[PDB]
Amino acid sequence: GHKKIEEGKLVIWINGDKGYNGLAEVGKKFEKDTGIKVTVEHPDKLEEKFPQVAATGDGPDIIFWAHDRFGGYAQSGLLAEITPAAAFQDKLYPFTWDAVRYNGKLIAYPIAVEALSLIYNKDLLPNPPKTWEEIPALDKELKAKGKSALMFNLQEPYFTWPLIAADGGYAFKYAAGKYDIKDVGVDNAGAKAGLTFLVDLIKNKHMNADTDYSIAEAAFNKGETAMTINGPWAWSNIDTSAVNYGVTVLPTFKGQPSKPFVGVLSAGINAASPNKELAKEFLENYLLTDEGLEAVNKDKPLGAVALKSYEEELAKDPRIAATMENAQKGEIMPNIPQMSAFWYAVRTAVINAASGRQTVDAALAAAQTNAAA
Ligand SMILES: OC[C@H]1O[C@H](O[C@H]2[C@H](O)[C@@H](O)[C@@H](O)O[C@@H]2CO)[C@H](O)[C@@H](O)[C@@H]1O
Ligand SMILES: [Cu+2]
Repeated sequence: GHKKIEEGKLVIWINGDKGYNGLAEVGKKFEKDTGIKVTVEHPDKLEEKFPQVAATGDGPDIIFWAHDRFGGYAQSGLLAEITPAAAFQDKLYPFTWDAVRYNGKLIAYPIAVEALSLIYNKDLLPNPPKTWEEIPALDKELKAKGKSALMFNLQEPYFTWPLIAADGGYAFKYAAGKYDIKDVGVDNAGAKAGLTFLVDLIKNKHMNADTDYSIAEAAFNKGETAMTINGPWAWSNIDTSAVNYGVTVLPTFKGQPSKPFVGVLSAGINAASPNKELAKEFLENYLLTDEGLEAVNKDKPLGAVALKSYEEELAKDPRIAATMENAQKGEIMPNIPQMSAFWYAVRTAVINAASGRQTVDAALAAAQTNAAA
């Protein structure tokens, strides 16, 4: 890594929860056809490392993340403008392009639409609950049989946001077709109700504040818990397990739907890459094809891909129908540079409230001020 970005090869960064072995296979096909070697890496804290190394002219040729970080990368000067032809643009849904547009420029290729769904064990729970409010009662009932109702990652605000946003929580107000960076909705009554409900689930021992991705995945996949909250990428490991699972609508809170933040998995080209044409060729002609997306989706499901041709095939899968039904109830993440600060603030708020180190009201009051920074 001592020679900066090397000309005549492609280095790709993608998060470890994604289908990197699939993407590697698309890499191999590219190498066979072009002679250009493609390396797929999955470094820890990818989304934090990229801006550090990209600024010095290092790091990958291509970076994969949800669109929410890309505005920051672009504002920081780390992303090449992408120049897809109208012919190519027509192959992907316009709303996916909308997610990767910053100051009227396209700054990434959209790949797939992700939203959290309720995942339930059909053998333990033939009828999943429609409301958050009925989960304590269900937990009391399952705890008698040595089970629990619900376990999900409490360490990442992505997973708790849906409950927080349900009764009127929001990140940045979309007003007059723009995001108001002065109008943050993390310390409003809805957000407070939402987080208070979550902290109560913990106080009444229906959930544990320390529960992370691994613990929740293990618990559900061993059939110790009736329900989890997760994204398409998680289905592969549940398939391999004994569990007969359904993916369905998230529970309502105070009779309003859970509002998951919708992410578009996106591929940006490092502004310092000397391999931009090769990156464009790889993403347009190899990855964003039925065969390309199929290779990745076979490893770990992408959700609802941006490519119309392949989306029409996958749309018939009720898991993806449920993904899109959840997506339609939530709102697409902003890509504005402030999202990084917002996420850091909400992360701290939820951990501090869940651990009991701070009150919900104080935790969220602090987050609100910190988000505008
Ligand atoms: O939790 C804050 C985190 O939320 C999102 O990250 C998700 C990501 O979108 C999913 O595709 C998957 O990788 O899991 C992540 C949750 O750990 C935001 O995109 C990210 O910026 C933010 O830090
Ligand atoms: Cu080196």
